Amino acid sequence: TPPHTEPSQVVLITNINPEVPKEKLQALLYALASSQGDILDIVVDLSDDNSGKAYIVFATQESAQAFVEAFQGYPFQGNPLVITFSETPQSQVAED
Repeated sequence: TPPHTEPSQVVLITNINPEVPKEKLQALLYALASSQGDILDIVVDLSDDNSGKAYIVFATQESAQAFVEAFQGYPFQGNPLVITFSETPQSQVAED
């Protein structure tokens, strides 16, 4: 029963241990990502101390949802791994 809530070629991940640098962390996010769908660009926050999050951009919602559901409940970098979609607006260009 696919609800279909707008397109999303990007996914937002959280609850990630900032103990690991984006250099290594990102490298891992890509390995797993590729295992499911193709990656167009993997973004990562500044590895805060209370935030610790990132965003993995895939080819399309098809691949994203595949990886999100494929790892929706899998122990990564510890155990508590959360994976969800995100928003991809385009008004910044519409206005000008």
